[PDB]
Amino acid sequence: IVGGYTCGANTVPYQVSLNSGYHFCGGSLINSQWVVSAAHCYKSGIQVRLGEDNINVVEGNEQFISASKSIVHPSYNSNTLNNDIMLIKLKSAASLNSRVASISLPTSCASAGTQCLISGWGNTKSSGTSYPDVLKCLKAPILSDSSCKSAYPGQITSNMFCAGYLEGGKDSCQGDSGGPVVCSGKLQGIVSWGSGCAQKNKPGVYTKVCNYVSWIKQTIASN
Ligand SMILES: N=C(N)NCCCC(=O)O
Ligand SMILES: [Ca+2]
Repeated sequence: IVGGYTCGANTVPYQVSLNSGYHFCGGSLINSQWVVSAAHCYKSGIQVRLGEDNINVVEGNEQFISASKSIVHPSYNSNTLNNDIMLIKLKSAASLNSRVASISLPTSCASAGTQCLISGWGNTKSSGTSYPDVLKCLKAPILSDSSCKSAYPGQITSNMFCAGYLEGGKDSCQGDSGGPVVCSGKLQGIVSWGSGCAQKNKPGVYTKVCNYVSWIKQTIASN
């Protein structure tokens, strides 16, 4: 997260870190045994780390649970990043509490102008490189589909939206991949792609989660 702020320990209780020896992606806890992330975060040997603030220090609220299975969206295209969404099932149910909690799926899509909370452990620099240990947060509005399409000609599908600031300075970044965009208590987005971070006229692009709720629910019901 570039140009954001320190969230505060466990203030984003649905935020997960996906770990394969090291943090490599974010994710969102959606019930006691399932996490939503980006398909571009797919790999084998994932351990889901819940209740994290400082990802390099055991602080006392963590739950580490290995993934039993991952399900990349059936129509995920890694070249275009269309349908950039994946479900991860935990080997055991997380113990839900005030600091480890699921985030509600939307029943309605969000409109341009609505304010959202974007979070992660990604790069905090737009030019250089610095990775934070504690969770970073950014409040950002959803941008109009027309401004999103104008920013990235030929690249924005109906399964994507832009959020952030066309003036630059404030954005998600490398390592925030797969993490949440939460608006009015609903998971509306997944950190998907961009062109660098926090650059003028190049806001972050996010998977449009409301398009996938039916798939998420039916997948959970049979797995
Ligand atoms: N680039 C932005 N704005 N956000 C992060 C997307 C994932 C990435 O670039 O590695
Ligand atoms: Ca920790």
